[PDB]
Formats: sequence, structure tokens, C-alpha cells
Amino acid sequence: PKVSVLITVTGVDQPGVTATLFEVLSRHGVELLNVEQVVIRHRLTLGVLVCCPADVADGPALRHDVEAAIRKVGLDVSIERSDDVPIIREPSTHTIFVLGRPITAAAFGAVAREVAALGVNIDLIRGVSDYPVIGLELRVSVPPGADGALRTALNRVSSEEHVDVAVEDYTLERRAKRLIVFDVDSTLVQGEVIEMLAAKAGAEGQVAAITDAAMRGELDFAQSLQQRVATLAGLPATVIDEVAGQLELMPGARTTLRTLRRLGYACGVVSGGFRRIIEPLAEELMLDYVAANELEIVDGTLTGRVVGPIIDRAGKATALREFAQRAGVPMAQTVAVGGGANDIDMLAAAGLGIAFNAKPALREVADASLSHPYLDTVLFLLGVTRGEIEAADAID
Amino acid sequence: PKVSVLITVTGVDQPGVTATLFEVLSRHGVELLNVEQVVIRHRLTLGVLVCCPADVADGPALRHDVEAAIRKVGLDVSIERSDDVPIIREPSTHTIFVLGRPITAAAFGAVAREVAALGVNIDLIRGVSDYPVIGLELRVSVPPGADGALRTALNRVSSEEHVDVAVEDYTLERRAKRLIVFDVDSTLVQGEVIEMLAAKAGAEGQVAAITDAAMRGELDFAQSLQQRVATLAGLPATVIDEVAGQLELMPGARTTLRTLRRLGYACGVVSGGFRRIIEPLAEELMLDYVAANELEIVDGTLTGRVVGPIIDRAGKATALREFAQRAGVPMAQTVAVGGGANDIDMLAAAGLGIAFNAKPALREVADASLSHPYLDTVLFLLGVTRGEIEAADAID
Ligand SMILES: [Mg+2]
Ligand SMILES: [Mg+2]
Repeated sequence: PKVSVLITVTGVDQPGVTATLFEVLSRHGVELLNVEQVVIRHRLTLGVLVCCPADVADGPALRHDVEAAIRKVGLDVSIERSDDVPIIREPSTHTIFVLGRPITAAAFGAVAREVAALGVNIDLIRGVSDYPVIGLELRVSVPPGADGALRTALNRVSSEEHVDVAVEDYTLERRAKRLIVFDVDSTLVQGEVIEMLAAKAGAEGQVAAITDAAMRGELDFAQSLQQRVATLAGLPATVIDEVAGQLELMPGARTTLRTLRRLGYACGVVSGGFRRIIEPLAEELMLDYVAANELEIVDGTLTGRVVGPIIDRAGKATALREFAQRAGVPMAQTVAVGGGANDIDMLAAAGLGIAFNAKPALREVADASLSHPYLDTVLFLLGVTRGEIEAADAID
Repeated sequence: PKVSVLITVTGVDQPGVTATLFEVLSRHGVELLNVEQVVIRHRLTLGVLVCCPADVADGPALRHDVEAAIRKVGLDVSIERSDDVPIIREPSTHTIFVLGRPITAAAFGAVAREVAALGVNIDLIRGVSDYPVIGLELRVSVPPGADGALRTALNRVSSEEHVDVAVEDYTLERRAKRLIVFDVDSTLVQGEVIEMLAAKAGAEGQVAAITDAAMRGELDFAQSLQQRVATLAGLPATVIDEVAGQLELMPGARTTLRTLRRLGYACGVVSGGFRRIIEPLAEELMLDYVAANELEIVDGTLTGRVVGPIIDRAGKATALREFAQRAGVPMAQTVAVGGGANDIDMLAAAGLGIAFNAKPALREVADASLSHPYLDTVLFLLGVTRGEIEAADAID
């Protein structure tokens, strides 16, 4: 076959069309170069790019066989020479996630308009979830040196339209994510353990105020840790198990971890909280790595200090790096999820840094932000669909 | 928004259509439930499923705004109530690869016809490669308990039509493949080392005959190994480096391994050949695991025996299992690639067992078979496209 021909079938989806078309093409000298077919909402698009004998292409017979077969059953078909035509479309450079509850038309309109303004072509759109939130994906092709401007434009859109918008590299390498770390407090676990410990001392007031002050980045994490843990001076150490037994996982956490195990992720937690609370939990969740701070105890009583070294903002990044080196995972294939300014160095070190219901100081430097109280929306950012989760879980 | 509406735009692709449609929908009470959009060969299909106020849906205005905006620029659009309509399509159960050089229309026709006969619905078709061979993928939905019958039907088609046809589970878990092992001889490396050693003894004749006899499964691997290595009795051990330096990688091998590293695979070789030849090579290829047999040497001279234990057909499976346990990878997420009856137990132990230019005894039990002399066609079976390889390699 020395000449190329493109055949394009469109119309209301009926069964047997695919087989019929290729059964027809076999009565001509036809060899396949590319086939693309989808049905969206009962609309068939079937594009077939072939090579065929020069004398077959230059003859009405091939045309008449195809047009007869396809038009008969009710669909449309076009046939034309190619030769210059690209055989197989190029990969998308990036992918974009839009999560909302709801996603207004105006919101998605604003996204699609920012995309267009920056010469960014949309290659594919699909739904990735219908619960817990609506999730849409756009695989896009970004002009080189425009993706900074894109994330920026789309962040403005995200704030103004009340949806999450994440732009991610869609390269083979950068999208084989293999390792994830969570912060514990207000990320993997509901609320602040240190405030739960403080309530036992009748100090939740003092400590909640300082914690919000520290997670918004207004305070040095270490001095803030020292001032907060000091309020616990004199509590019996038995208070650690009490609080540990009062911890509720973030909605979607179990689903998030279970799905990450299916995908063969290394899973870890990096916290500024307390090891006696977190290790007992990390064992339960079957995690691969823990790093936390440690409460000082004397005669079964908390002294109000921690036992150095303190895991600070920098320490969190150092622990991610440590975890990644041990697991044999390059930094670009690592994921970090946090909610506080505590986590800023960690997120920026990771391949993908995800801010989860986060303070402004973190959202501003995070690769991606989530504003809904479901930790499994993290999974959508990692290329997983709700359907795929539900399917896999039903196999038990 | 209490009532659902489906909007479906089709026609010749023009820019700005996407943004335009959502800018129009925002003047109505529209919230998005699902968006699906693709362009194939300049055919736009844009399907939008929304919820909107009951009084907006029951009014001509929404219809007239949408129909006006879309028809004006040259495309078609339909609008209709939904309510019963599925929000987001279910995942495909399986995926099917068709590799050929060429892929005739008749071949693909035969595939699509077998698929249809077994109640199997086609969800998507796309090209995955234009070199070294033509590669097509069909994501399909298989009725439960029909995929045995499918692989069987498609194997008949594969033999008759001269294309490779592979059916694979498309579940989240089973498709997060994390570990691969290659056989060395006539798989990762061109030809048979043992025959190259034998040629040094003027025995390539005897040994080639026995090797073909063993790889076709007509011989016990161990007795065949003993008879073949015995022909080397008396060669200087220097002959090992000579042959090691004469080895050519299989076409596509470097590409295959490099791409597998990008994806973060654990990579290993499991051979019945000789460690002094393979270890030197596995170090060069930066592999994670080696298991081979070992030549006996006395005073710098080969004795013609191997030093037990012999890696036999069962040993290969045992080594895969060993490798997988160490790497922390479940058997279902493991891949094995071989060409001889030597490899039968290994392939069946692996999640996905790939026969590469293989003897009949292996093709008959392999999950998937490849008939073309390019080892990187393995990558297509692992969900990678040629475009994605080329893109990633150009980033260097
Ligand atoms: Mg936190
Ligand atoms: Mg072999």
C-alpha cells in the first residue's frame, strides 16, 4: 500500500459499526496506520487512517463500498487522501483537574477561557468523579514556557469561582508517582491532637490560639511548639493513650490509603506532633515510615517539654528526603500532603505538593490545593477515578 | 438545580467552542455533573450533563441560547432532559492490544468481530504506536466469565491474521505493574550464549540442536544443560569474557529498560545461563536482581559441568517469587518476559507473562505473545505509547 487514506465515521452509535467498517476495508488493499474511536452520549466518532494501493485510492470503488455500508445503517462517513497527515497524535503535556461542589458553568467557563488565552489546546475532557465532589479532567497541550502563567491564571480562577484547580505535568516519568507523605493533624486525622491534649489541662484556649498562629505561618514552629507543649506540664502520661483513642480519621482517609496501597505506593507520615500517638496509629494504617516529635516524661508525668531534635519546617523536608532515599524513589516521584505553614518546605521538596484545607501561607506555594473535607480527593489528583476506586473495592 | 439536562455538541472542530458553550450555560442556572470532550480527525464531540432549575429546563430560553450560539459558528447541538441518565461512565474491564506489521483491515476486522460475538462492548480505540510496529489499543467491557473465551478467540485470530493480540485486566490494581524479569538468551540478548561458547569448542552444531530441543520443551532442562555444558569441557575460562564481549542487546532492549526505570520498575534477569556472563551485563544495565547458573572451573579451565543448584524451569519461578518478596511486590503486579519452554513456570507465576518471539510450548501458556523482533513492544503491553517514550527521551 503506497498511498494514504483517511476514513471518518460519525453519527448516532449503533452496534456492529466498527466490525462492519473493517470488513468493508478488507475488500480493498487496506493496511491500518491508526484507529481512534469513542462514543460520548451515543455519538460515535471513528477515525481510521490507512495505507492502500494507489490504484484503489484513485478509484470510486473503495469510496462506494464504504459510503454504501455506512450510510445504509444510518451514519455519516467521509473519505479523503492524506499523505501529509499526522499518524498518531502527540501526548498531552499537562493535565488539569477541576473539583467543585458544585462546579458552575461559569467556573468551568472561566477555566476554559484562561486555557485558551494562553495558547493552550484542550486534547481531552472527561469526568473523574461524581462523589464526594464533582471532578473533571482536561488533558491539555501547553506552549513551552507558558505553564507558570497557566497555574497562575487558573489559581485566580480557583479563588474567584470556588472550585479546586490543579495543573500537573503529564509526562511519563513525573506521573509515575510512587511515594506519598501525609501530615497528621488536620490532614490525615481530624483536628489538632495538641489541642486535645491541652483540653485535658484546661488550656485548649491558649493552645488553639497559638496553633492557628503557627499553622498560618505567623510563628516560628519550634517556639510555638515549646509554648504549646509547656501547657501540658504536669499531666499524667496516661493522657497520651486517652487522646490517641479519641482520634477520628479524616473522611476519605481509609479509602485514600487503601487505594494508594493498591497502586503500590510507599506511604508515610511526617508530623511535628507526638510519636506515642502517631506510631500506634501508623502501625494500624500499615504505613511504611513515621517521623514525629517526642514528649518528655518523668515518673509517668509530662514535663511540658519535647525531647530534641525538633521536627521543624525544615525537618519535614529532611524526613521526606530521608524516606525517599530509603524507598529508592526520586524526589520528582514523591507526593506530600499538608494543611499548615508547618509543611511549606516539605511540599516544595516533593514532586507534587498538595495543600489540603490549608492556611493561606501554604496554598500560596503548593503545587495544588483542595478545599473540600474529603481526603480521597487527593486520589483524583493522582490520576485515579471514582469508578476505578469503587470497582477495585468491590472485588474486595 | 433540581432537574438534569444533557447537551451534546458535534461537528467540525473550531477553536473556542468549549469556552463559548460554558459561557452560554452560565446565563442559566447551570451546574456541571459531567463533561466529556474529544476531537478525532477534526470531529468535535462535546457532551455536557448538567443540573439546572426546573423552570429553566422547562423554558425555551436555555434551548434558544445554546442552539443559537452553537449553530451560528457551524456546529450541531442537541438538548434534552435526562434524570435517568448515568452521570459518569464505568471503567473498562479489560484492554486489548493489537500489534502488527502490517495490521490489515481483515485482521482488525477479525478482532472486532470476535469481540462482538462474546457480548464485549468496545469503549475506546486509540493508536499506541507507529514504530517499530503499528499498535492499537481497545479498552473493552467484558461480560463476567467471558474473558477466557475472549483470549481464546483472539489467539485464534492472532495466529490466522499475523498480528499480536493481547488481552489484559484493566483494573486499578492489576495494572499498577511494578516489577519485571527478563530471560536473557533470545530475549534481552540476541542469540544463545551457550551456542557462542560451543562455537569456541567447534561444537555449535551439537549444542544448537540440543538448545532448540530444550527451548521447545522436548527436553528436561537440566539434562539438556548438562549435555550442552559438557561440550565445553577443556576450554580456557578466558572464553567467558570473550563471549561476554560479543553479546548484542535485543533491538529495543535499552529503550525498554530505560523506560521501565522512568516508570520506577524493579528490573531483573532470571537465566539458566551463566553468572560470569550475565552479572557483568546486569551491572551495566543497572538491574536490581540476577539469578543464573554457574560454570565449574579448575585451574582456569572449564570442566564441562555446572556448580549446583541448577536453575531449572521451576527455579525460574522460585527466583521471580524471591525477587518479588524482597522488592515488596505482590505476584499480580509482576511481569515476566521469556522465549523458551524453560520459562513456562515463570510466566505463569507472574501477574503478566509475556512470550517474546517464543517457541510454541511457551506461546500456548503465556498471557500474551509478541512475534516481532523489537523488545520495546513489551512497553506497549504495559500501557506505554511510542509518543510518551519519545517525549520522555527528548527531555533527556
Ligand atoms: Mg497539620
Ligand atoms: Mg531464552
